Amino acid sequence: AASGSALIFDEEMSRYKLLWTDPACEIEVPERLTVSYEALRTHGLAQRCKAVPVRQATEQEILLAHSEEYLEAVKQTPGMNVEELMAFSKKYNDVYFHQNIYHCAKLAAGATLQLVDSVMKREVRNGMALVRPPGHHSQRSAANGFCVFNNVAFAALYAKKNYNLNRILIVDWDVHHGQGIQYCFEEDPSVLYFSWHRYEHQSFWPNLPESDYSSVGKGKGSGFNINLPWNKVGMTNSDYLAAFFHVLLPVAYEFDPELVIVSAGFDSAIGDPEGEMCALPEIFAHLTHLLMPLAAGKMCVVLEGGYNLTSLGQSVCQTVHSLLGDPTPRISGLGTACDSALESIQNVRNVQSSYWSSFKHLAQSVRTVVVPPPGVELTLPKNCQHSISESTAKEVQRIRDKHFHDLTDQNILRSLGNIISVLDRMMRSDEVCNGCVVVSDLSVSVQCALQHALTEPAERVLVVYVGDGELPVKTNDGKVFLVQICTTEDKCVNRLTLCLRGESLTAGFMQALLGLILPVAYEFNPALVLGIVEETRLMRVWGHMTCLIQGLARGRMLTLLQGYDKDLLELTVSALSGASISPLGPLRAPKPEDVEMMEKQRQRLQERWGLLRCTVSESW
Ligand SMILES: NCCCNCCCCCS
Ligand SMILES: [K+]
Ligand SMILES: [K+]
Ligand SMILES: [Zn+2]
Repeated sequence: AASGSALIFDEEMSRYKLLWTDPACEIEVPERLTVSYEALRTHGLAQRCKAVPVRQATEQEILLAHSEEYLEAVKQTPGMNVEELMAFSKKYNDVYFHQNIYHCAKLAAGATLQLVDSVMKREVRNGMALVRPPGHHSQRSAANGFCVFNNVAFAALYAKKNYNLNRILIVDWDVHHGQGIQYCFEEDPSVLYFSWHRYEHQSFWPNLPESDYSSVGKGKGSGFNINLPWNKVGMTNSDYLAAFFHVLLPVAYEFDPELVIVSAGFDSAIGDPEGEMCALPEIFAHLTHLLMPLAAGKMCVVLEGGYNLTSLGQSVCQTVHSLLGDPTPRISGLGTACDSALESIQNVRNVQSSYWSSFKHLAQSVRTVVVPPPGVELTLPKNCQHSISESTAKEVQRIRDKHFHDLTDQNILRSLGNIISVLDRMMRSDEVCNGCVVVSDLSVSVQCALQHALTEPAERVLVVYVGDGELPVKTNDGKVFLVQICTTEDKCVNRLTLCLRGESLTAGFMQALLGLILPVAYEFNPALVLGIVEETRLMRVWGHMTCLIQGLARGRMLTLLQGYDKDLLELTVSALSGASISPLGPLRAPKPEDVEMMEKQRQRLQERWGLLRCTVSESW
């Protein structure tokens, strides 16, 4: 039922600055906050979001994650002169205090809870809070690393207390380790913390052994703290995505969180003087989009770091773009992760394998267009449409006399005539985005759709098809890759066929969609995705599938549904229109026959498609 997307911001949080000379903190300036809002203003996104107002956080909300002794210590800072403030900040590591910092810290906190209420009250689908100071480094009784109060921690405790939540996912994609978040929920299994961060074998700030993949949680919460330590700088987009596909996304879907909260730090981006990574701002449109099908979209993004005033604004806009459902930009040049990345991904997978057994190994403004059958009318969301013109049918009959001399079924040449002009509408006219047509028979509809697609032009076409038997698709020339889910052996590299027989069919389809299907497709970088579903059901996953694949081809997907299914066609096109995606509940474990099936496919393909690799290669 939820609709919009909240943007909480207030220029008041830019009214505090570092005063004395301090090389540690000089990177943390008020312009971080104004540059990123005026960047949202320029690109026309800030205006597109419900502007929830900032509030102060009550002292009983602050005591949720801090001690009265440290609350009172901070509470006295507004009365101090700079002789007294630079003495109070020396008591902590890499943090500075201002006359207004306590006031703004309460705003940064309350602005987060404002966002939590907005999302959880179904008032908005998701949202982001542009706040200052950051949060993830502050602890129960200490300010640390530009942070005063742990904003993201408040949101989790707050949503737990005031909404009776059992499963919250915190994703900290800032490039520093949020130790205050890990400390807070260390023994807590209801808040699943994930943090990737620049480690350099403990050489980088905050220089903690708890930031390592060693630490997984104390007591009854063990397995709900996940640290991915980057041990070398210069991480590429492929490094960030392989981390999602192979540790974060598999854990998040079998965790099935009821609310996703993000520590959005953009010092993890290229050009940041502190992160020294190489991920482009576009990657955050995908890190955001890959997380949308969790918690039915209820996602609360909260700003942390990001210190290149140029590179900061660009990545903030890529994030809000995907929150509003705008098409995610294609990512080219993707490949295998770097060797150290594969090292730490392999290490963290192993330690956590005793808690998530999906990690075990054998010992060694119109968006969508629908075309239902004629005479069928249906109720559709506010970004959909229906059907042919003279110049379209001219080619449709041309195609007939050349390749289909013996086919006179007026139902099917309406199948093909629509297929052509929806593709003409998607690629050529650039008006509509996605599409779904219900076709009569496939051998003619699939062949017609694919061949007309390459001449749009479509440099590369990813084809996802569920059902048994081969199709009329030539997969040899390298301009088309085929994913098939059926009930068969495999030979060439540009294909991938899966057969899972079962009650865990929805659990295996996910562990194979994140483990295999997504990493291939992202490296493949198509211009168009072609979905095909034959009449031969089990649709708990199609919504998630049809949603996560739209990270490719800049969203442009066409679906061929054979045989009208009221509840199926309703499921596909709402995933295409961008609606919230229904959770699966917690994902159970797949069968050993099916995971042994999967690793046989990974090792068979990971040489051409390096994004499949989740362990570092054994040199010959
Ligand atoms: N060059 C000195 C930086 C000290 N480390 C501060 C950590 C700030 C991260 C907040 S996201
Ligand atoms: K982090
Ligand atoms: K935890
Ligand atoms: Zn940071």
